[PDB]
Amino acid sequence: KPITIEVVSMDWKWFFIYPEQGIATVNEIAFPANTPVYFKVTSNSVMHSFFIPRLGSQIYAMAGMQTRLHLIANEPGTYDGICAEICGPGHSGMKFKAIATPDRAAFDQWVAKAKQSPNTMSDMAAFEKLAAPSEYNQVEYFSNVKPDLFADVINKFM
Ligand code: CUA
Repeated sequence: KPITIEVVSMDWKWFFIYPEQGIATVNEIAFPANTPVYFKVTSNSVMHSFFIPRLGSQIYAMAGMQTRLHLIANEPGTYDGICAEICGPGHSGMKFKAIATPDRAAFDQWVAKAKQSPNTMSDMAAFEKLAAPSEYNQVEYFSNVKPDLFADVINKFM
């Protein structure tokens, strides 16, 4: 089973959503190796560029629209992610890490850990507070997420 990951590029950090499992994160994602991954991408501000050099994969993120990317990580390990288009002050620290696990069980562990988080992203005041301008954000998980947050974000521009 391929995993679907939603991505919202914010002013100088990446917000990730896992619609299926009901968890969200900041600057870090995990998923099984040799497994298909579908990234549904958008931006809540200016235009950014989602890039992962060691997988040779890239895609732009613009407000109001949804872009798509598909990929398979051939080997387990962490892969560095960067924002490849100048977008202001925190351009250089607008990075993320992707962890391709050795199996699904290991991926299901990362997820469980995410569910043990006290932070949630289940309302309007949570999302906009996160969206506010910050730089070099450290990893962060959210145990819950608003049911249709991706669409909600996009349609603010629609
Ligand atoms: Cu976003 Cu550089």
